[PDB]
Amino acid sequence: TAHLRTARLELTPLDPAADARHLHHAYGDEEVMRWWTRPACADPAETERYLTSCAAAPGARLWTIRAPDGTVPGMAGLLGGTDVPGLTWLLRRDSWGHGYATEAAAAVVGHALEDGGLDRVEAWIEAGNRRSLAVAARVGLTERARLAQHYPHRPGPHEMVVLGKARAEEPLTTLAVITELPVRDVAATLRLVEAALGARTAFAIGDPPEFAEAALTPWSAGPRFRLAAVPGPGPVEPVRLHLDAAGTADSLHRRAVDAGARVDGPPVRRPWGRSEFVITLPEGHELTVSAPV
Amino acid sequence: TAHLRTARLELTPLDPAADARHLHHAYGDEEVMRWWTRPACADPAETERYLTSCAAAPGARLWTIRAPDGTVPGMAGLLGGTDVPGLTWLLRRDSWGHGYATEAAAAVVGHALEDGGLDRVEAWIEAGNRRSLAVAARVGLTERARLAQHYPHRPGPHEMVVLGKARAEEPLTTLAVITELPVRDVAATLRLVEAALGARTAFAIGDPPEFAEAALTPWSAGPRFRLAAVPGPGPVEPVRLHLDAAGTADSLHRRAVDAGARVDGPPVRRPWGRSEFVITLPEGHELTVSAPV
Ligand SMILES: CC(C)(COP(=O)(O)OP(=O)(O)OC[C@H]1O[C@@H](n2cnc3c(N)ncnc32)[C@H](O)[C@@H]1OP(=O)(O)O)[C@@H](O)C(=O)NCCC(=O)NCCS
Repeated sequence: TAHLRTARLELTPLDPAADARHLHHAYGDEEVMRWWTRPACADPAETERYLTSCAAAPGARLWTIRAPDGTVPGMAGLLGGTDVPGLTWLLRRDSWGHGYATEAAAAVVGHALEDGGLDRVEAWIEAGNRRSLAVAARVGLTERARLAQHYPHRPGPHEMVVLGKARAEEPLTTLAVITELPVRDVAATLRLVEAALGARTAFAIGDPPEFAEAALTPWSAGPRFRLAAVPGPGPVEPVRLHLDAAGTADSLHRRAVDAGARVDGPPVRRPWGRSEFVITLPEGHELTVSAPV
Repeated sequence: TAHLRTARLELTPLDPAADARHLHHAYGDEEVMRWWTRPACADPAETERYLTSCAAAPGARLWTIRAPDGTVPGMAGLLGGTDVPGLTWLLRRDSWGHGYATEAAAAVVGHALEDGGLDRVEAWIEAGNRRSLAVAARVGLTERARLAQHYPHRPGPHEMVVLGKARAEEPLTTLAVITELPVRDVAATLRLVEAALGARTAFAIGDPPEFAEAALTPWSAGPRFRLAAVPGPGPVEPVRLHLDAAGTADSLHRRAVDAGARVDGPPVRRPWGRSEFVITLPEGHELTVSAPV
């Protein structure tokens, strides 16, 4: 690995041993760890243990930010084991507002989209993380999507903004996938999902409705699916839909069971870190509802 | 209708006859209209015709912005006849950069979510509309989705961000809908979609892959579907997906047919103003791809 040199910064490959004590001023800070995936580390020891772990991750490429006067404001770099290239940075309070994150982040992205021969980079910032959302924007990242997430050291889940930047954007891209479901009684299915999944009839044609759309959110666009009346008595071949939801599985589960829908049983925490339960329509279709917790 | 008073502005219900002249400094500007739904009006006469029309919209409710120094920097307000409360605004060149739009936008927004007794407001901004997305961000509007659209007075379609603000946020909201497709050879399907639909594989469980996810975009969260391998013979009931895409159907079509996919035929203009064509997987699954044009 090489070193990143910026206007007034010197980004050098992370050295858990050498960098532990310096970077502990960030990792050890509760004010800084406030938005992180885990609680501030108890000691430079723990920070060493942690930093090592982060650096080990397949794909990881982390640098330690070296200020002009030696000082180490913090680190930046690409995350380990992510699929789609993830960014990450962090600074100690004492360096906030110096445009470091922006300068270091800028270096990492720039390097990644060139010498690192990558296609694009992504940054996951929590909804209220004002300071970090600013850096992202300043760096060239633009909101791509959003996702829920739960940090074990936290009371409840939270919002995550997927902000990214590409080498060259894809003119041809897909905006949504509205899968269809052939149901017996459209009007009846609509009422069920309205209740069980808090959906709302985006539109419907026919009297009674022969075809409709169920928006799973109150907005013009977003998660949703259509319905098609089955012209017959012959049982329908089930369709398996997976719904990424926000909130706690319980709250979702509860809503669904309270809705009088057919629930397979309490929510189960799968190995890929997601609690889920399935809702089965009378036609046989299966909808599994997954939440961070 | 009531007036809205802001820190330093006065928003009075729009008056086509009275405001026409003032507002034509915006509506008559090509600089400004590049981002509007229609070409700059030829004259105050036309602007008056236009304004009157927008004002007639069922549910419309727009205000003319009046600065302390008499002037009218532009208009702002709620759009009419849009199932989901829409926001609109525009300023004449000469007033750009004074926090006007944000001041007026915030007013319209604040009002609608209180005295206007609305549940929420939306704003559809073109992805490249920097100046406008900033205003929307400042006012409190957050990205909710994305949709393509084509303006008759333009060459090709474009992307639109649906940014929203709700009076009260919904706890249990679905984030995404990942429909599953049963295929004979997962790894074969993947190769196909990657080329025909510019997809990319997110994950593939097993070797050869028995279960996988195909992301139709390069980002962490977004439109995508999973593939499940079906063991024995027997047929598979087709699953019909609908894919809202960005770009010209032709370009989309071209790519599909070129990728050697099974295409029913060239794109087709539908009544609901959308051009589409269908790709059929060997299993029989049918995926229709529609675009604004
Ligand atoms: C979007 C548009 C209104 C521009 O708004 P703006 O004038 O850029 O945004 P404001 O009106 O909130 O002015 C903000 C700017 O004024 C500055 N400003 C000056 N005095 C200010 C004050 N007292 N308070 C707040 N901001 C002030 C800000 O610093 C900011 O400068 P910055 O651009 O570098 O951020 C204009 O480009 C336009 O009319 N576009 C076409 C119509 C359109 O955008 N439609 C969108 C679809 S709904």
